[PDB]
Amino acid sequence: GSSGSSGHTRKRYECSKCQATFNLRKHLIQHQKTHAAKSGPSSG
Ligand SMILES: [Zn+2]
Repeated sequence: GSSGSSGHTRKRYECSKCQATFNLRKHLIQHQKTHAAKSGPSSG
C-alpha cells in the first residue's frame, strides 16, 4: 500500500532482560523494576 519503510518497531514492547513481551506500556515500566539487578559479581 505504497507504505514507507521509515518505521521499524513492533506493535508490542519487548524486554531486553528476560525476552518477555507486554501489551501495556506502563506494565513494562514497573516490570523493569525487578530488573534493577546492579552488577554484583562480588556477592557471596
Ligand atoms: Zn523482563
